[PDB]
Amino acid sequence: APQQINDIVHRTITPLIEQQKIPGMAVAVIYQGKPYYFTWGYADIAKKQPVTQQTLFELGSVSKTFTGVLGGDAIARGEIKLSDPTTKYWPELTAKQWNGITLLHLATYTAGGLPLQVPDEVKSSSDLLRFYQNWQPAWAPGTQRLYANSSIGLFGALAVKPSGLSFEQAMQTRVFQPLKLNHTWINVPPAEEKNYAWGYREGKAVHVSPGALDAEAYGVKSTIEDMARWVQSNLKPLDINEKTLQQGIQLAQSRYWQTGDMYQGLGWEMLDWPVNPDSIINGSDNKIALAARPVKAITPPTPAVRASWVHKTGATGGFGSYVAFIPEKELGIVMLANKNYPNPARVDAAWQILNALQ
Ligand SMILES: O=C(O)c1ccc2c(c1)C(=O)N([C@H](Cc1ccc(O)cc1)C(=O)O)C2=O
Repeated sequence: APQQINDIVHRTITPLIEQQKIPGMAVAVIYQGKPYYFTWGYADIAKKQPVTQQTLFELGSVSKTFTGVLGGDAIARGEIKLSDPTTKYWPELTAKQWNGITLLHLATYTAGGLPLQVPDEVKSSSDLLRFYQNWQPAWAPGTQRLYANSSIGLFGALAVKPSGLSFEQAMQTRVFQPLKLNHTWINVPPAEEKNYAWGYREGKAVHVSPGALDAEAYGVKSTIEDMARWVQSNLKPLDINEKTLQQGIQLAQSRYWQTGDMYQGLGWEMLDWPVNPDSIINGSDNKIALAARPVKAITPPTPAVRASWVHKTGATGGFGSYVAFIPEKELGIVMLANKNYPNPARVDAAWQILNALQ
């Protein structure tokens, strides 16, 4: 890499790994459109397998960026509308609290207090229906944001219904394949297990467990190469030759709601660039990120703003990830680690690197 990128990356990441006791890490910097890769430590401690550019990490809720783009792509295809009632795609959802709850509300965590987690009890299609039927909103639709797997998870499941495809097939054929993300998976195949890092929680090797709406909310695994390519695609959607996918990416970066200095997209979250690093850093802390916050509707939504800091944190029990990019500067970063360490440490390291190269 250019020495500038090398030095800022290593001088920022080395201390982070030490301070947080991170077993393995991969970083990609996208600088003037081109990716540069960095890796440290172990994908598998016990088997002494190092982190490489081919190592798969659990993205956790960074998966919501894929779900949001896939939803965008369905909109562009004319298959769904964000203004559609939820019941349009799930007529069995007859409980009266659902009146006025649209696909927009589901995608943007504004349905009125859907929970962070789908309960472990919920397994079957009939279990899921019962869960949403029984759910009682704390707030009217479109008044408060409460970050929720159960909200965008349901969005993803419904958004693919008109296509006739499973969520996984839709994602593979409409997002992964066109973008040549050939080492990105909802379900890791046996042939790729050699590359699948272990997550580490309290020193034990762990992988994410199956759960209702897992694929939609937190279930994507990917390499640093594919995630750099994901960032590139979201940095420059006009280079994408598939019309609906290009359009879907733009819709995922539109600003639907504002709370404080942040704007809600589909999966992605955005702030105006230049950002106050204390906003993104402190703002990334859970329970500001996971707290109930009133939202201002952006009527109509602002199309993707180039001068934005666009980002998403994500975790699983054993993994911590972060992606951030600034379209205007052709600049971005992906940080993948096999330990779930605090969001603020991720965003601080990310800002230190991008601010230096900016
Ligand atoms: O191991 C798992 O099963 C697992 C699954 C999904 C998530 C996490 C862990 C996880 O930590 N997040 C956070 C959100 C979250 C934070 C705290 C918490 O207790 C649950 C979820 C995120 O990525 O946004 C998740 O969304």
